[PDB]
This record gives sequence, structure tokens and C-alpha cells, in this order.
Amino acid sequence: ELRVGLEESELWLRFKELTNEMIVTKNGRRMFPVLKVNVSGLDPNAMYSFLLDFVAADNHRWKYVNGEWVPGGKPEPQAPSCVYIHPDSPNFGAHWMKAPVSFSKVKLTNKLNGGGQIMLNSLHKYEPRIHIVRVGDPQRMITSHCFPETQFIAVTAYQNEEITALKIKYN
Ligand SMILES: CN(CCCN)C(=O)c1cccc(N[C@H]2CCN(c3ccccc3F)C2=O)c1
Repeated sequence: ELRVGLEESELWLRFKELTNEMIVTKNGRRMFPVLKVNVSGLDPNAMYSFLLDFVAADNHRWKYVNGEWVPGGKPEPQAPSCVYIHPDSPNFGAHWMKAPVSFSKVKLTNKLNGGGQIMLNSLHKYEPRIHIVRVGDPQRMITSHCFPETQFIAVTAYQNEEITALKIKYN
């Protein structure tokens, strides 16, 4: 009944084919592509919050060497579990289902300096994950959804010149 589908999945797959990269900065940088999902099967009458976090994908970091990503060493200690609350939260099921849910404003940083940003470790791979939480639920039920097409490596600068070009092209 509940269905959460990735929007613009073909576009994410073009980046994933190259190995996607997302820039992190001291002040925080918005993602491109933007993560957007369509939702059906919630109770239109109920209220829900939408949350976003980033799950580390490997037990090692990465390095771009001779035009290829390769295992690049031991990981750094895990980033703190930062969660991003979608600014429309809390809202009716009808609100979330009437048009795609877009996380256009989240910013990724390599420095914990508030502002509701997500701290990531450079040269580590992450996968976005969305959680739906129902308001007023004594069971505190939450549903979690992963998006394999949206995996990316966090970078202080683009390594792959094809990614640099792709980002300029489709944006
Ligand atoms: C009265 N009634 C019982 C079923 C009657 N047919 C409901 O409230 C209801 C009705 C229709 C659809 C859903 N949708 C469910 C689907 C999962 N979910 C949910 C998702 C994320 C977090 C917490 C969650 F509880 C919902 O709220 C609920």
C-alpha cells in the first residue's frame, strides 16, 4: 500500500554510472541532483513528518586514481548521525502525496557548524535514506526507505572531470 518512488531516476543513474560525487564545504552545499520522491498509500487524513539521513556504505574510504575510484584506505570514525527534517513537516498525508517531496534545501558539510546541515566525511561513500514518521502515534512507527540510485562519494572537490562536466550540463 505505501509506495515511495524515486523521481528522475534516469538522471541519478547517469551520475551513478560515473560514480556520483557531492561537494562538502565548511558552510554547506546543496545537492545536485536534488533528492525527490513521490509518495502514495499514506492516510491522507493523518499527519506525518519526513526525515532524511545518510548511511555510510563501506568499511573503507575511496580514492580516485588513474581515472578510477579504488579503495583508498581505512575509514575515518563514523560521522555523527545527523538527521534533516523536511521543512514541510509535520503535514497531512494529502500534502505529501499531492506532489513530489523535494529535499532541495539540505546542505552537506565537512564541519559541524549547525544550521541543520549534514556532516559527512570526505572520500567516503553514502546513500540517502528517507524516514516517514506519523504524528501522534503511541507506537512511534517509522518507515525507512533507501535509494540505491542516489549513492555518492563526498568530496571537497570533484575528482572525475566527467562529473564536473555532467553537473554543469544537467544543471
Ligand atoms: C485508520 N488507518 C488504518 C488502516 C485503514 N485502512 C490508518 O490510519 C490508515 C489508513 C489508510 C492508509 C494508512 N497508511 C499507513 C501506511 C503506513 N503508514 C505509516 C507510514 C510511515 C510512518 C508511520 C505510518 F503509520 C500509514 O499511516 C493508514
